[PDB]
Order: sequence, then C-alpha cells, then structure tokens
Amino acid sequence: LKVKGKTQGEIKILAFKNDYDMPARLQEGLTPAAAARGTITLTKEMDRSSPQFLQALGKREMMEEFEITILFTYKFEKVLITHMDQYSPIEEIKFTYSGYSLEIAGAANWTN
Amino acid sequence: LKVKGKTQGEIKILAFKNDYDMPARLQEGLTPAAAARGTITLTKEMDRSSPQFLQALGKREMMEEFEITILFTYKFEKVLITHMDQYSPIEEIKFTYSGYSLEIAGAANWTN
Amino acid sequence: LKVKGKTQGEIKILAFKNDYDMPARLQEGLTPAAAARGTITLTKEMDRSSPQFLQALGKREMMEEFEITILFTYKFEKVLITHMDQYSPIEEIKFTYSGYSLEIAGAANWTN
Amino acid sequence: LKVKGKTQGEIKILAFKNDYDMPARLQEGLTPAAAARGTITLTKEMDRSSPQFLQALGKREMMEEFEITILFTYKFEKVLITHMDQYSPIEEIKFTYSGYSLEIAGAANWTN
Amino acid sequence: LKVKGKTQGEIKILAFKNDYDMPARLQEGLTPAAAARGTITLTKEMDRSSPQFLQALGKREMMEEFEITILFTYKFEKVLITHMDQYSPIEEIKFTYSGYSLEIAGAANWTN
Amino acid sequence: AGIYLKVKGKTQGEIKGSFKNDYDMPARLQEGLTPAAAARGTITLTKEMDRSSPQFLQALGKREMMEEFEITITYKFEKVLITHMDQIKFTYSGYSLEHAESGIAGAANWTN
Amino acid sequence: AGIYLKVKGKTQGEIKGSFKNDYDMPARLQEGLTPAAAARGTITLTKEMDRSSPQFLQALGKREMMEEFEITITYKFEKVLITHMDQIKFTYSGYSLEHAESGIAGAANWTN
Amino acid sequence: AGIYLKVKGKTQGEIKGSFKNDYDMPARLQEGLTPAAAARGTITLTKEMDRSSPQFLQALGKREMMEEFEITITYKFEKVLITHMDQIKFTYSGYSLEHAESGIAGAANWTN
Amino acid sequence: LKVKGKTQGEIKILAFKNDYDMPARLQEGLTPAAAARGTITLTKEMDRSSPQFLQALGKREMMEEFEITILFTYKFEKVLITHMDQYSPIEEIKFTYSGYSLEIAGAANWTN
Amino acid sequence: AGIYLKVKGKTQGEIKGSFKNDYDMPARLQEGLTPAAAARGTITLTKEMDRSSPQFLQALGKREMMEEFEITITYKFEKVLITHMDQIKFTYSGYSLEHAESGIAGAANWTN
Amino acid sequence: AGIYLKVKGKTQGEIKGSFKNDYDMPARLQEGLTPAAAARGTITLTKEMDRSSPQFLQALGKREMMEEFEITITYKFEKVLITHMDQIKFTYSGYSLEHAESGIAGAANWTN
Amino acid sequence: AGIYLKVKGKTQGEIKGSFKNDYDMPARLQEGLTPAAAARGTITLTKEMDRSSPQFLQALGKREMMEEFEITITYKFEKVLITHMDQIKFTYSGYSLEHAESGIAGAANWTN
Repeated sequence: LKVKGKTQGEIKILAFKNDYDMPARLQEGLTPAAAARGTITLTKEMDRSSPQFLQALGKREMMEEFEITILFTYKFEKVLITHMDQYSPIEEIKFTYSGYSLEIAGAANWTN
Repeated sequence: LKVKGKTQGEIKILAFKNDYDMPARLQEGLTPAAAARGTITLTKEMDRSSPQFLQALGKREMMEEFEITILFTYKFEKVLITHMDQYSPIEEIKFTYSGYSLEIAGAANWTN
Repeated sequence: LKVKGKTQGEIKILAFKNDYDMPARLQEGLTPAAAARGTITLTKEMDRSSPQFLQALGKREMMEEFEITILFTYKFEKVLITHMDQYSPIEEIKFTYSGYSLEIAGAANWTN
Repeated sequence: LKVKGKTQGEIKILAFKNDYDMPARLQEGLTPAAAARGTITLTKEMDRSSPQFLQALGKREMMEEFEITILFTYKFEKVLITHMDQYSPIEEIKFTYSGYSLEIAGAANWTN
Repeated sequence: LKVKGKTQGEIKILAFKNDYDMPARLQEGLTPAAAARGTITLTKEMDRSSPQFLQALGKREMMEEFEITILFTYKFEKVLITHMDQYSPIEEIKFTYSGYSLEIAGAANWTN
Repeated sequence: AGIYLKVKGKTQGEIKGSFKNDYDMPARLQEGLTPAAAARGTITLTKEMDRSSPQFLQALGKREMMEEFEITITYKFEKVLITHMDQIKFTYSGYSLEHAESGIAGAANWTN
Repeated sequence: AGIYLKVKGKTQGEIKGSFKNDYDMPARLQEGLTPAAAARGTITLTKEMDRSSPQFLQALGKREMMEEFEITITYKFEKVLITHMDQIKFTYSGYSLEHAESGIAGAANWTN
Repeated sequence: AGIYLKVKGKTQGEIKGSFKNDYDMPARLQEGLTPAAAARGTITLTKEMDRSSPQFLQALGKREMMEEFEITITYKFEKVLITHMDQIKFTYSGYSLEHAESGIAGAANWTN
Repeated sequence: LKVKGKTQGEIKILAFKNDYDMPARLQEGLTPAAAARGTITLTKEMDRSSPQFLQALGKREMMEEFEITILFTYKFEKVLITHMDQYSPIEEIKFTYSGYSLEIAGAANWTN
Repeated sequence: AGIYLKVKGKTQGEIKGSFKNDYDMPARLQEGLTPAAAARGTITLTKEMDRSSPQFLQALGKREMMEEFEITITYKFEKVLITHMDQIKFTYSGYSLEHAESGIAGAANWTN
Repeated sequence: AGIYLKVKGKTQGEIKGSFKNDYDMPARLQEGLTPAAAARGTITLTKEMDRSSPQFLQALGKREMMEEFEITITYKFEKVLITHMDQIKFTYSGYSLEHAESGIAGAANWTN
Repeated sequence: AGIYLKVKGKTQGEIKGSFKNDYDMPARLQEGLTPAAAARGTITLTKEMDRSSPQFLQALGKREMMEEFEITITYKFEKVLITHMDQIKFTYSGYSLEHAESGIAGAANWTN
C-alpha cells in the first residue's frame, strides 16, 4: 500500500480483499458507476498509520493516492475509508472507491 | 472458459457453480425468462484476464462468447458480469445470463 | 427417480430431501393446498438428464410422471422444477409439487 | 409418542425438542394463548406412521391424542402438524399446540 | 436460583447468561427502562420445577422472588418467563426483567 | 410412536410408548473376523425428560441390557446397551427394520 | 433451583441456592474392569460470577472434593471433583436423578 | 433417474428406478502396490426410506455385495459393498462414467 | 482501562474490539459524526466494576474518563454503555462513543 | 480496569491500567504428582495495540517472566509467562480471585 | 480461460479451453533432502461435468499423468497427477506462474 | 503501507510498497534448549496477485530467504522463509515491532 491523505499527507502490511458489485438490471437513466459499489478490504497489523487511517475514517478524509502493488497494480480513485475493525488476540480497513485500474491493464470510471 | 468481450475482444481456470432459479408462481403476463435468474460463478486464480473481466464488470461490457467446456458444453447468451471477489491467502467471477445450453442437449431462451 | 416431462418425454441418482410446510393459522377462505408448500430436493451427479432437467427448469416444463421409489413410494403431481445448482469438486434439483403420496399409504391433494 | 388422528385413528421413535415463546409485552386485549406459540419438534426414523403424519400435515388433520411419555408426561391439545422434513444419509415432524401439560405437574390453556 | 412464583409459590441448576441492551439514541420522552431490555437465560436439566416454570411461561405468572447467587448476588424484579426450550441428547429458560441488582453493588430501576 | 422398551433386570416400566440410526462396516474385513464383530451399530435417540430418564441413566451406569427394544415409526434391536447419555445413544447387535406399506423386512445378526 | 453445595474442607458457604450432564460407557467392557472405572461422568455447569467463583476456583486447584452436590430442577452426585473451569465442569462417581411427578429414582455406584 | 440395483444374493427387488462420488489416489504409490489397492472409491447416496431401506440395511450387515450398480443421471460400479448407513455410502472397485451428449466413457479397474 | 463514571466516580481486564463505521454516501446536511457509529467492545472477567458498569448501563450514566492504554492510547469521549453480556463456563461490555483519539496520533470529533 | 503489569527484567512501563481464564485439572492425579504440576492455568487477554505490544512481544520471545500480574475487574497471578500471541495467552502457577462485594478470595499454589 | 490439458497416454481431447492453488514447504528442511521432495504442490480445480469428467476420472484411477497442464487466467505445471476427485485436485512438481501486465515469471523445479 | 521486501538472491523488485502475526512459546522449555529453537514465529500475509506473486511463488519453492522484511503499518523480521502459499505464510527468527506514537520497540533473537 502506498497511501497519501488529502490532509495528513503521506501515511506510513499486505491487505486485501477486493469486492466489486454490479446489478444485472440497470436503473433507467442511471450511470453504471452509481449502480456499482467498489470495496477493497485490507487487513494488516497496527502501527503509525493506524491513527492516521482512523482519523481519516472519522473526518471523511479523501485518499489522494491509493496504490496497491501486489509503480504498482491496483490504483483507486476517490478513495474513502468506510469501515475499520481494530482488535486483538490486527485491524481491518475497508475502503470504498470509484475509479480503478488493475495491471493487460483494465480500468473503469478513471479520471485524468 | 472460452471468452470474448463486446469490446476487449478475446480474453485469455476451471470455474464454476451454476445456479438457476424459477418461482413456482409465475406473475400474470410475465415471461418465464424474466421471472427466472441464471447465474454461474467461476472461481479461478488471477492473471491476464483478471483486469479484462474487472474492466468488463465496471463498464457493463457484454460477453460476446461465453462457452464453458466441462466445441464445448455450457454456452451462455447475454452474459453480464455482475460480481467479483479478488483476494489472497484467487478471484470469484459471478456471471448473469439469459439464454443457455448444456450438452442429450438442453436449451432455453436461446437466440439464433 | 422415474421421471417423464410434458415435452421431453422420458428422462434418463438417489435424491433427496422432502420438505413440506403448513401455517398454523389458515387464512380465511384459503384452501390448505394454497397455504402449504411442498418441496423435494434431489441431489445426484450430472449426466444425460442434467440438460433435460435444466431445460425443464427454464421452460417451466411440467413433469408428467414424478415417482420416487425409496412401482414405488413417493409420487408427486403438478411437479415443477423451481431450482438447480450444478457445480464441481454434483447438482441439486429442487422440485415443487401439489399432490403427493407416500407408501399404510398417505395422500393429499391428489388427482385422478 | 402415543398418537391418534381425527381421521386416521391410531397411528403406529423418541422425538423431541419442545419450544414455547411468550412476548414480554402483551397486546392490549389479547389472550396470553394467542400471543404465545407452542411448538414441539420430534425427530425419528421413517415407517408406517410417516405417510400418516404426512397426510395429516397436508390435510390439516387434528391430532385427537398427543401424548409424549419421556400414562405419560407431555400431553398436548389442539395439535396440528405444521412442518416436516423427510431425508436420508430420518424425518423431523414439527407440531403446533395450544393446551399443554408436563408432569409437580404444570398445565396451561388446557381443556376438559 | 432461589425462585418463587406469584401463584405456584416456591419452586424447587446453575443457569445462566445475562444480556442487557440500551440504545445509544434515547427516544424523546422515553424512560431508560422502557428503551432497555434485560434478559437472563438459564440453562439447567429437567425436574420438579420444569413443569412449574413451563406453567408460569404459559400463564404469564410473575416471579415473586428471583434471586441468583453466583443471600445472593443477582436479584431481579418484575420477572416474566419469555421463552423456554426443552430437549434431549436440558432446558433453557429465558427470563425478562425490569429492576436488577448485582453485588460494590449495582442497581437500576429497583423498587422498594 | 416412540419406543416400547423392556429391560433385562430391572424392570421395564418407563411409560409406553416413549432418533439417528448409524451403522458402519469396514470395507476390508479383518481375516477370520465375523462381520458382526467388525461392524458397529448405534442408534441415538433424542427426547425430553421424565420417569424413564432415571431409568435410562441407571441402566447406562449399571451396564443393564435391554430385553425389548423396538422403536416404531418398525425397528427392533438385540443386545441393546446404553453407551452414552447427554441430558441417548444405544449400541446393538442384531437388528430389523420393516417398512409400510409393503411387509418387507431386512435383518442381520438376529438371534432365535 | 441451582445447586446446594457443601465441600469436604473447606467449607460450604457459597450462597444457596446457586448445566450439561454427560455420561459415557464404552460398549465393550475391559476384561476384569468394573463399569464405574470404565465409565466417565461429568456435569458442566454454566453461571455468572461471585462469592462462589473464588471458592470454586480454589477448590479446582487444591483438588478439593465436594461433600454435598445436589442440583435441583433432583440430581445428587458423589466423589465430585472440579476438573475444568473457563471463567464449571465437575467429575463424579455415584449419581442419582429423581423425577417429578412420580418419585422414580435411578442410581448407580451410589455409596452408603 | 436414481439407481438400478441388483444384488449377489439376495435378491434385487428394491423398486426401480430408485449422491456424492469420492475417489482418492495417494500421490506417491507404495512400491509394488497396484493403484487399485492404493486408491479408494466411495459413492454416498442420499434418499428417503422404503422397501429398499431394509434391503440396504440387511445388505450392509450381511456384507452382501451388489451385482448391478448403475446410477443414471451414466455411472456403473463393480465390487460394490455398503460400508456405512445413517438413516448410504458404498465402496467400489471398478467404475465407469459416461456423458451425454457425446458417448465418451472413462473407466478403470473394470472387469470382463 | 482507566474508567470513571459521571456518578459512580472511579471504577476499579484487557478488552477489546474497536469498531467504527462511516457510510460512503453522506446525507445532505448531515455531520460526519452523526452518520458514523463508533463502538468499542471490551471482554474481561467479572468483579468489582461489573456491578458498576451494569448500573451505568441501566442508568445511562456517562463515562467521565474512558482511556484505554494498549497516560495511554485510546481515549474516548461521550462514552455510553450500550450493551453487556455476563455469562459463565466473562462479560462483554460494548461502549458507544463520539470523539476519539489513538496514539503519530489521530483524533476526530474531539472536544476540549 | 485492565491490567497492572510489572516485569522481572525489564521493566514494567506498559502504561497502566491496560480476557478468557482457563484452568484444567485431570480427574485422575498421576501417582506422586503434585496437583500444580498436573494442572494447567492460562489466561487469554484480548486488546488493541500500542506501547505494550512490543513489550509483550519482546517478553514472549525472551521468556521474560512477569513480576506483577493483576487484572482487576480482582485477579492476581504468579509465575506468569507469555506462551502465545496472535497480533495474548499467559501461563501461570499461583492464582487469586477476589469478589466484590464480599471480600471472599480463593487462592491456590500461591507463594509467600 | 480454463485449462489447456494434454495427457501422456491417452489422449488429450477434453474440449478446450476447459481453482485453488496450494503450495507448502516445511520451515526446517530434512538433512540431505531436496526442497522438491520436502514440498507439496496441489491445485484444486472446481468445474461442472462433461466430456472431460470421464476422462479426468479415468486418469485418476489409472494414475495417468498429464503432459500439458496450463490454466490461464498463466500457470503451467509439470508431473501433474490427479490425486482426488469429488464429483479435481492435482499434484505437481515443477511450476510456473506468469503475470499480466509485466512479463514476470516465477518458476521452480521446472524441467528442460 | 504494505511490505518493503528484498531477497537474498534474487532479487528484490516486487514493486514497493506491497496480515496475521502468530508467535508461540511452549510453557515448559526443553532442558538445554534455547527459546528461539523452542518458539515458532509465523506471519501470514493476505494480498491480491501481480508481479510479486511469481516472485513469492518462486521463492517458496526454491527455499529462497528474504534479506529485507519489513511490514510497516513497524515490523521487521529476520531469517524470513516462505513456508506456505494458497493463491502467504512466512516463518522468521528475529523480530522487531515498534509503535507510534512513542518510539518503543520490542525485539528478540535479533542479529547484529
């Protein structure tokens, strides 16, 4: 994960479960992006970014860069932290996104 | 899986769970196809088609050919990717279809 | 299973889970049959009848004979295939019925 | 189980799970019996009574005697079969009742 | 459990799971007690009190004393039996209460 | 019904009439071993609790054999011994099941 | 009730009155072995925590035997020893269960 | 269909026509061991209960082999022996599966 | 846990699962805090604070200090106990909060 | 509270104040074996992560014993050793639990 | 796609193009043991059933090795042997995975 | 972030920056055994798949050790060896975790 917040700037352990959903029946006049839901859930331990992600989650801070190499592979736009579980004997950060790219390279709802 | 997109053309690991449902009570004036839901879920690893399927899923790209040999057996029409889970220690691609053929050979809602 | 379709005629591996439900409170003016739901779910492998059952399921083809010996025991009327899951390392065919007979011999909503 | 139907007369393997529920808040003007739900679920194999219970279930036949010794202990009134699952490698018959007696001896909504 | 019914008087095996819930958002004009739900579930075998609790459950009989020592610790007011599961190879009696005391000693919605 | 149950001392009066049948046979028979000694038959009965409970529980600890064991639904079992009770699992030798309708009976290691 | 519990030193005062009963007997009795030594009786009690908790937890570590063990519901147990506590599983020898109504009692390996 | 089932004494009449197929082969073959002896084939059939139940249950205890074993869906099995029945798991040697459409058949350890 | 009630003052075993949720779509005119839900669930045994937390839960007593060191790390404002499960062979206290701080140090909806 | 935790070198400063208690005693005591050596006490603590995490994780690998171990809720433990941590399971010898109210304490294998 | 699959006799025609990849390496390598012999690679493929099913099932019983094994998504596998099929789990030696985009390939125990 | 990962030949370029940490220590240390040899440390990383996948999968089969292993969240690990990958479980010796805020680090079996 290379991650940078709108506010907190750059934030410094292998996530990750990528979930994407699209209804078979598209609402009349609805954009595919609005009908779809993209969510990637990252699991990792707890350290210096934990308070940074937890602040972003409560303040609705946008991720300025969200790039997952798996220079990378997954790149996500309009990233918003939507859920987090911190616990003990790990945390699980669930992100919501709009545009995405996987690298043949695929991309949808991307923005220049 | 022999697969080809409307847009991406031909896309290059053993799925697969075929689910089909039909309500016992058919709505007055409703076609059996509209009441039914056909879904096949394919599990496979992750490689050159992964970004291709993931782009199709976000762009609502129609599969032009969807043929599962199991020259084949399962052939599906109006194929639309409706869901996908990519994760680690695989992905799971869930397709929605209208017409279908299994090969005695059976076929319903097929189109020339 | 000795099975014959309305259309496909006779169709050629030990199912089976029989489920039947009846509400304690019967709606005013409602027939017991309409309040009840009879469902038998058969699990078996996949072969020459698989496409035949899968076609019946999509075309809403009525089973003309549905007799389960367990010359038999279970016999079912107005049989309609309502669900099917085909998968790998089997299929599961879920039938809906009205009249039934088990053989003391019991029978309800049967028709000559 | 000593059991006798309204219609089938006397019917000839250790059930049994007794479930009874009562809401803490009783509806204004509602009798405790109407708010409550008594259900006993009997599991047993499959034999001469199986078609008899299965006929009762579809025909809404009232049990004339329902006495479970565990000369007995559990005795139930207004017994109606509400659910049944027959299956293989057993059946499970779920009864609904009004009045009941367990034997100190307890009894509620009983009738002479 | 030292227990005495409103009606059955005194009733003669280590429960017990105490559950209490309170919504974070309190309805305007609502008392905390009415928003909350207190439930203690006792598991024990089956014997002379079994028919006594089962009668109380069907007759909505109030427990006059409900004291759980764990001279005791848990004491509960306005105790009403709300659920019970009797079964075999135990019963589970689920009580609902208003006032409570645990013994530092805590107490809420108690009454002299 | 449930079970008609008589005991080889003593006595038999558990209230009448009062399940999961398991039978195993190794695929390879030990050289010189009779199938009966190689096989294992156990029927597990579920029920609530009363007058038979202490009678079953005394039998289990005293290694008291049954003398009649028939659970009609008809099953009949020989050399029945209680091997486990969570408050009932019986172990048997000879066995007979007989269906209805038909009068077909299967039986093995039965004794004159 | 719960348990009336006295201890063989020391003492007995855990507040009165304060479960899953398991008993096992191997189908084949070791040659020359008494059933009591071959069998295993354990009753597992669930409860909250107070004045008896340290008393139970001290007994478990000190291998302190009980002297009265009766959990009335009536069960009575001899040579009761605490073998496991996740904050309670007792192991016993002799046992008696007695039902109500009736006055029927089963008992094995009881001692004068 | 279900199964056409004939038995090597006696007899064959379980009502016709009446599943999970498992086959295992260790990756490393024991030196001097034939694959057939190293492998294990078992097909587990689920079904309700009737005229074949006592016939299957008698066969299982008597170590009665089958002589025809074909479950058409076509599967055919040799040296079929019932090894387990929870009221059916068969163990086999030779096997053949044949698909439709096509006429393709796979077969191993089959016998003339 | 260093904890102090509004009323009970200071209250005297390693929780803890921190859950925080934020909807991707923020209601028009809604503050992020009102859309979000912060919940931390602490598991611990049962002792002198148990009645104190249980009283707070029923009386809707505000925690004046809620500081979890893991001088600390987690600090929570407007803490309200919303749920509790006390049981046996532990309790689980579920808190709801507004402002929070984890220590880089993150903080949201905090108040001087 | 959580835990007050001091360590036998070094040091003790994990921020204060910072669970599932398991204790087992075999029913049969090995001849000549002291109960303490036969028994096993382990308390499993769940918590998030901070300044104590590296301190706990260093202790676990260095086989560093604790010198104060008290988790107040009061539990006190001797010879405390960390045996497992999934990012905490401690193993102990002597133990004391003390309830409130009352001042009742149980204790075993405690040391002067 | 699925798999392109050729077999070392005979033959290869299972319809093209037709999963969970597991690889294990003990942390401590046996003295004098090559990693390949110490490791275990198995890929489990899920799919429906047709013309390849009898071909896979014949291969599994005949210990028929594959000669081409490539599942493109690209995976390529050597010494592929079917070890288990519930109606497919393959065991392999050499392996290659190659990603897209990039042209990066990892490979071990591959053979010229 | 994820992981910064360098390898001891060859090479290191899996795209940067790219989990469940388990550590076990037996309560009783084998006589003459160093804690490090008695303990077992494994961190399990979950992630999607790309350029590092073949690099991780080649390393696992070739018993290729890592030379930098740091997963920042900061964890640092020595003698890191891949032991299992379902398409990642690493085994390590020395370890360091360092929290933020604070600058507190725990470390064991680290090497100069």
